[PDB]
Amino acid sequence: SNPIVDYEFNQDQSCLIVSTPKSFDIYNVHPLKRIMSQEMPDAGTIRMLHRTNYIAFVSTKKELLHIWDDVKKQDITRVKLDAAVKDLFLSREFIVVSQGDVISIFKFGNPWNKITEDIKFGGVCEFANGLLVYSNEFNLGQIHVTRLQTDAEQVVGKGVLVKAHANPVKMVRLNRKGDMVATCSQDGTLIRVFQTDNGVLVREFRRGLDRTSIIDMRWSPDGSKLAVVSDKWTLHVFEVFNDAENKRHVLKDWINSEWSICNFKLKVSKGSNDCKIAWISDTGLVIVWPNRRLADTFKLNYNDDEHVWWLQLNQRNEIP
Repeated sequence: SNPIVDYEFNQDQSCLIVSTPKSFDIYNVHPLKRIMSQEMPDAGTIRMLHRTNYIAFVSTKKELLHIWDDVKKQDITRVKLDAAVKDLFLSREFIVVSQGDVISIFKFGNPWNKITEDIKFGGVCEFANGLLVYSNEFNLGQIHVTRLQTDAEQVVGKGVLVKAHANPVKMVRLNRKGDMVATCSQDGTLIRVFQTDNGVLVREFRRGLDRTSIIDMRWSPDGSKLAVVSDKWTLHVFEVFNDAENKRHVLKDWINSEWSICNFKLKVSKGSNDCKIAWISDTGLVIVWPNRRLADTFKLNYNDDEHVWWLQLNQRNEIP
């Protein structure tokens, strides 16, 4: 009876937090079990802070941003917002809000204030592990990557400008450590990976020949693989780094991929038009479908002798 308003994973992929109109619930991703539920009216886009007791959500009733403490069951703070919220991120340090044409940054903890002038952008942004990445406001195929320095004069700060694509950037995904950015355009024809230190192109992958729009991308826990889903509705897995190159070994002849090592064609009802991807393990995956309130579990298999990979769908589970 309860539709899903918004849904997201906590930073490490261990939990799924969803808001319905009547409430918001937190589920354990795998195996899938409801950890808790809380009655809330009109909760909007909603986010989680790790496994901690703090939860952010945007009131669909008002312009408010609620910072909710689950221990004492109250709002520690409410934050006035000037526009609609496109995106939201939490760290034990900062609160990052994408509202309308701008990105606002707030201190996490008293006095919950705005610690830098709003950053104007082109609609696309991501914040993970102290690292901010956002579309440029004028050229939409260009991204800015910058560390947020909490202790410095001068929390801005510095920054690198990468021209990621010709067409405007569709989406952006940081890996866990934060040293790599997966990058996407409206074309969805090809995926790029940049080093966040210098913004240099690390790798380029080809998803397909035809243009499609890309729903989600997520990095494997160990940072070796990247999962991508298109609206053509096939799951792709790319190997960005094999074992040796990931562990930073010396490569005997380095001086001398481009395609997925895996596909799975997903069967999608006419209804569900968006989803999100999580890595259960180095070899596991889960796709979450809001419309169906459904979670599909995928197994990534490797044939040792032929050095080939294949995807398997193990399970499907309603939320509820």
